Amino acid sequence: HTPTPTPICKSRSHEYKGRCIQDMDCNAACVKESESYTGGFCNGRPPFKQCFCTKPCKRERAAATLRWPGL
Repeated sequence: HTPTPTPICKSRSHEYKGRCIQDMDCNAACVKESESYTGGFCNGRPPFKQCFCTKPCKRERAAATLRWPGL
């Protein structure tokens, strides 16, 4: 159902993903860490916090949604 104007993907790194609670920082960390990722957010989960990066994936939606999904 057009979840976005473009295909967005997410991938975990191996440098700036251990101690971070600021999504803004985690974003610049990725875009600054590589050249393929154009974004990224930070999330705190066990055992320790982790950082996730985002990049301009391919395809469009590769799925559907339809109306009245349920309750």
